Amino acid sequence: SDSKEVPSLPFLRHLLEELDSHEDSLLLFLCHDAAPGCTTVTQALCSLSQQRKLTLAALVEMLYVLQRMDLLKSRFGLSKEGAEQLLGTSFLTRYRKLMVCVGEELDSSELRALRLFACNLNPSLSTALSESSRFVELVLALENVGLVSPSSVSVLADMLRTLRRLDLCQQLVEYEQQEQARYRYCYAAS
Repeated sequence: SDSKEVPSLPFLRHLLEELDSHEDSLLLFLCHDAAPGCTTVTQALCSLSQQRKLTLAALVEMLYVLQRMDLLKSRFGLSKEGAEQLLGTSFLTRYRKLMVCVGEELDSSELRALRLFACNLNPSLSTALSESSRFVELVLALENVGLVSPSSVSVLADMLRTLRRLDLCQQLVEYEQQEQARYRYCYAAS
Protein backbone atom coordinates (compact mmCIF):
# COMPACT_ATOMS: atom_id res chain seq x y z
CA SER A 1 0.00 0.00 0.00
CA ASP A 2 2.14 2.87 1.34
CA SER A 3 5.59 3.44 2.95
CA LYS A 4 4.11 2.68 6.38
CA GLU A 5 3.08 -0.95 5.82
CA VAL A 6 5.76 -2.42 3.50
CA PRO A 7 9.48 -2.50 4.48
CA SER A 8 12.52 -2.65 2.18
CA LEU A 9 14.81 -5.67 1.63
CA PRO A 10 18.42 -4.32 1.63
CA PHE A 11 18.01 -2.53 4.99
CA LEU A 12 16.25 -5.54 6.58
CA ARG A 13 19.43 -7.52 6.01
CA HIS A 14 21.19 -4.58 7.66
CA LEU A 15 18.70 -4.55 10.54
CA LEU A 16 18.73 -8.31 11.09
CA GLU A 17 22.46 -7.68 11.75
CA GLU A 18 22.46 -5.56 14.90
CA LEU A 19 20.11 -8.13 16.41
CA ASP A 20 22.14 -10.66 18.45
CA SER A 21 21.74 -14.46 18.55
CA HIS A 22 19.25 -14.28 21.44
CA GLU A 23 16.95 -11.71 19.80
CA ASP A 24 16.89 -14.00 16.78
CA SER A 25 15.51 -17.27 18.13
CA LEU A 26 13.49 -14.95 20.26
CA LEU A 27 12.24 -13.03 17.26
CA LEU A 28 11.59 -16.25 15.28
CA PHE A 29 9.16 -17.38 17.99
CA LEU A 30 7.15 -14.16 17.91
CA CYS A 31 6.28 -15.45 14.44
CA HIS A 32 5.94 -19.22 14.42
CA ASP A 33 2.25 -19.12 13.65
CA ALA A 34 2.66 -17.23 10.39
CA ALA A 35 5.88 -18.65 8.98
CA PRO A 36 5.39 -22.31 10.10
CA GLY A 37 8.67 -24.17 9.82
CA CYS A 38 11.16 -21.42 8.98
CA THR A 39 14.41 -21.31 10.94
CA THR A 40 16.86 -18.40 10.51
CA VAL A 41 15.19 -15.10 11.31
CA THR A 42 15.59 -14.56 7.58
CA GLN A 43 13.93 -17.92 6.93
CA ALA A 44 10.88 -16.61 8.78
CA LEU A 45 11.02 -13.19 7.16
CA CYS A 46 11.52 -14.60 3.65
CA SER A 47 8.13 -16.31 4.03
CA LEU A 48 6.45 -13.29 5.68
CA SER A 49 7.70 -10.94 2.99
CA GLN A 50 5.88 -12.94 0.31
CA GLN A 51 2.78 -13.93 2.29
CA ARG A 52 2.26 -10.13 2.42
CA LYS A 53 2.08 -10.33 6.21
CA LEU A 54 5.54 -8.89 6.90
CA THR A 55 4.15 -5.37 7.14
CA LEU A 56 6.15 -2.45 8.52
CA ALA A 57 4.00 -1.96 11.61
CA ALA A 58 3.99 -5.68 12.40
CA LEU A 59 7.71 -5.29 12.15
CA VAL A 60 7.76 -2.23 14.40
CA GLU A 61 6.29 -4.47 17.07
CA MET A 62 8.71 -7.36 16.74
CA LEU A 63 11.28 -4.68 17.43
CA TYR A 64 9.15 -3.00 20.07
CA VAL A 65 9.14 -6.33 21.91
CA LEU A 66 12.84 -7.18 21.72
CA GLN A 67 12.92 -3.80 23.52
CA ARG A 68 15.24 -1.81 21.30
CA MET A 69 14.25 1.87 21.34
CA ASP A 70 17.75 2.46 19.99
CA LEU A 71 17.02 0.58 16.79
CA LEU A 72 13.55 2.11 16.85
CA LYS A 73 15.00 5.62 16.47
CA SER A 74 18.25 5.04 14.55
CA ARG A 75 16.27 3.34 11.79
CA PHE A 76 12.62 4.28 12.29
CA GLY A 77 13.06 7.63 14.02
CA LEU A 78 10.11 6.81 16.25
CA SER A 79 10.75 6.90 20.00
CA LYS A 80 8.98 4.78 22.63
CA GLU A 81 6.40 7.59 22.42
CA GLY A 82 5.62 6.87 18.77
CA ALA A 83 5.91 3.11 18.45
CA GLU A 84 3.00 2.18 20.69
CA GLN A 85 0.97 3.91 18.02
CA LEU A 86 0.49 0.81 15.84
CA LEU A 87 0.47 -2.31 18.01
CA GLY A 88 -2.06 -5.09 17.32
CA THR A 89 -2.20 -4.21 13.63
CA SER A 90 0.05 -7.25 13.25
CA PHE A 91 0.05 -11.02 13.15
CA LEU A 92 1.66 -10.98 16.61
CA THR A 93 -0.69 -12.55 19.18
CA ARG A 94 -1.22 -10.95 22.51
CA TYR A 95 0.12 -14.31 23.70
CA ARG A 96 3.41 -14.63 21.84
CA LYS A 97 4.43 -11.13 22.90
CA LEU A 98 3.81 -12.19 26.47
CA MET A 99 5.81 -15.37 26.71
CA VAL A 100 8.66 -13.27 25.28
CA CYS A 101 8.08 -10.32 27.57
CA VAL A 102 8.34 -12.94 30.31
CA GLY A 103 11.25 -15.03 29.12
CA GLU A 104 13.09 -11.82 29.85
CA GLU A 105 12.23 -11.53 33.54
CA LEU A 106 13.43 -15.09 34.10
CA ASP A 107 17.12 -15.61 34.78
CA SER A 108 19.60 -18.44 34.13
CA SER A 109 18.83 -20.17 37.40
CA GLU A 110 15.06 -19.86 37.44
CA LEU A 111 15.02 -20.67 33.73
CA ARG A 112 16.97 -23.85 34.28
CA ALA A 113 14.70 -24.76 37.14
CA LEU A 114 11.78 -24.67 34.74
CA ARG A 115 13.68 -26.84 32.30
CA LEU A 116 14.33 -29.57 34.86
CA PHE A 117 10.71 -29.13 35.87
CA ALA A 118 9.12 -29.64 32.51
CA CYS A 119 11.26 -32.73 32.24
CA ASN A 120 9.27 -34.24 35.10
CA LEU A 121 5.55 -33.98 34.39
CA ASN A 122 6.69 -35.49 31.13
CA PRO A 123 10.01 -37.24 30.47
CA SER A 124 9.37 -36.88 26.73
CA LEU A 125 10.62 -33.29 26.93
CA SER A 126 14.21 -34.03 27.97
CA THR A 127 14.61 -34.94 24.29
CA ALA A 128 14.01 -31.40 23.01
CA LEU A 129 15.38 -29.43 25.95
CA SER A 130 19.06 -29.05 26.76
CA GLU A 131 19.69 -26.66 29.71
CA SER A 132 20.99 -24.06 27.22
CA SER A 133 17.64 -23.47 25.52
CA ARG A 134 15.95 -20.09 25.91
CA PHE A 135 12.65 -19.69 27.70
CA VAL A 136 10.92 -18.96 24.45
CA GLU A 137 11.82 -22.48 23.43
CA LEU A 138 10.82 -24.39 26.52
CA VAL A 139 7.45 -22.73 25.94
CA LEU A 140 7.03 -24.16 22.47
CA ALA A 141 8.09 -27.59 23.75
CA LEU A 142 5.38 -27.45 26.31
CA GLU A 143 3.07 -26.34 23.49
CA ASN A 144 3.54 -29.71 21.75
CA VAL A 145 2.68 -31.88 24.71
CA GLY A 146 -0.35 -29.63 25.12
CA LEU A 147 0.71 -27.98 28.35
CA VAL A 148 0.39 -24.39 27.24
CA SER A 149 -1.38 -22.36 24.58
CA PRO A 150 -3.14 -19.02 24.43
CA SER A 151 -5.93 -20.67 26.40
CA SER A 152 -4.30 -22.69 29.14
CA VAL A 153 -1.38 -20.90 30.75
CA SER A 154 -2.16 -22.35 34.16
CA VAL A 155 0.17 -25.36 33.94
CA LEU A 156 2.84 -22.73 33.50
CA ALA A 157 1.42 -20.18 35.88
CA ASP A 158 1.69 -22.32 39.00
CA MET A 159 4.91 -23.61 37.55
CA LEU A 160 6.16 -20.08 38.08
CA ARG A 161 4.22 -19.54 41.29
CA THR A 162 6.44 -22.47 42.17
CA LEU A 163 9.61 -20.50 41.55
CA ARG A 164 7.96 -17.89 43.79
CA ARG A 165 7.70 -15.24 41.13
CA LEU A 166 4.15 -14.40 41.94
CA ASP A 167 4.65 -11.39 39.68
CA LEU A 168 5.02 -13.52 36.55
CA CYS A 169 2.38 -15.82 38.02
CA GLN A 170 0.12 -12.79 38.19
CA GLN A 171 1.26 -11.10 34.98
CA LEU A 172 0.36 -14.40 33.32
CA VAL A 173 -3.15 -14.34 34.63
CA GLU A 174 -3.59 -10.62 34.01
CA TYR A 175 -3.44 -11.81 30.42
CA GLU A 176 -5.70 -14.77 31.24
CA GLN A 177 -8.25 -12.07 32.03
CA GLN A 178 -8.09 -9.69 29.08
CA GLU A 179 -7.84 -12.39 26.45
CA GLN A 180 -10.35 -14.69 28.20
CA ALA A 181 -12.52 -11.59 28.47
CA ARG A 182 -13.05 -9.48 25.34
CA TYR A 183 -12.53 -12.49 23.05
CA ARG A 184 -15.78 -13.84 24.46
CA TYR A 185 -17.65 -10.87 25.88
CA CYS A 186 -16.98 -8.61 22.94
CA TYR A 187 -17.11 -11.07 20.04
CA ALA A 188 -20.29 -11.94 22.00
CA ALA A 189 -23.45 -9.89 21.54
CA SER A 190 -22.53 -8.41 18.14
